[PDB]
Amino acid sequence: TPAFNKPKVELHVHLDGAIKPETILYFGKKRGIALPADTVEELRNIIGMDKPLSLPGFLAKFDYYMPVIAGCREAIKRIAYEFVEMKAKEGVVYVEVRYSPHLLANSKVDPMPWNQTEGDVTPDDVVDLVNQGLQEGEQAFGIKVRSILCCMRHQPSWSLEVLELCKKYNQKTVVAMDLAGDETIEGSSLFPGHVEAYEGAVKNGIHRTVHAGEVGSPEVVREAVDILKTERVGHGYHTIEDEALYNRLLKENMHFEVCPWSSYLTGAWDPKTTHAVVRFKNDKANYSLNTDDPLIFKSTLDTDYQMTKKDMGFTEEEFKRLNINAAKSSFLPEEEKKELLERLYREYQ
Repeated sequence: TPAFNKPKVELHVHLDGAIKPETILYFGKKRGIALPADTVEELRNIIGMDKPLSLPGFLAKFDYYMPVIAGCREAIKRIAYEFVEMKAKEGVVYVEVRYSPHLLANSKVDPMPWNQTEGDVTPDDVVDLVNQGLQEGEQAFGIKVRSILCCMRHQPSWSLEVLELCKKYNQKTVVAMDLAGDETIEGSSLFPGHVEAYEGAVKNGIHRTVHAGEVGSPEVVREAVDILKTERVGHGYHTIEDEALYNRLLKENMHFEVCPWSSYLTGAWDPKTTHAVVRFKNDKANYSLNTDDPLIFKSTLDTDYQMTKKDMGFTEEEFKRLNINAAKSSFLPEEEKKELLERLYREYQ
């Protein structure tokens, strides 16, 4: 019995953290690349988490399977296709899915991720391949899907390139740039490559989101906002530890991309305290609900809606409010955005 059985908008979910175990197993066998398990079940149970870990334990889960997807054209297009399939079944009508094109390439990329052999798949290739899969997904499942390209905190040397890729594939299907990875890499918001890329983004009207305040202090949110010029903050739970900053962002109508279930398993929320999102609901904050990494968190959007309903008092009305807010905060050009709001309102009747 699903918590919100109506159209939803998702703004924060990683393609490489939302792949079917079956597809991972398939490509592991086909390529003859090692996996940590040999059946869907056990794969799902070693890759997945049912208990909170630390951030290093969380990120480590990717090492398990990334090697079988990365460098593989067929897999890249396929996981993007299958991404749309999964979400359409979740009752999502618009979603922005994000990934690092560099992390799936095996050519013209340095350092070489996952220790791959030089192949022929460039980070440009990657974007194209995800575009094709998502576009095919749309044609097949009938929901709207856009992509966001992630800068990686530890790798500021890839950032200007991520910006070129958002420019080259603008709206087809790239709508924005993100900054993801290890948030506690001290002073990393200020690495010249990220700073320069975000400045390049502001100048070219390339939309901007920034992972901040998931585990970082509110300072890291402040940097995202005042230095990187972000339009949305990924996570941002810790923003409320700074009354002034928080209240500033409320008034500017900052968007917080909230991942309830995720925040629990990454240990980014201490379960013994009120979730930050409860404060967001009570303050009429602008935020969305997101699965983040459904493969690793063994979840779908419902997990998150179920969570906030059973545990945080969320009502049909608030679910409605927040998806309308997510629509308005989406990175869709003005006309498509009006169409989305138009469809939500008709379907919330």
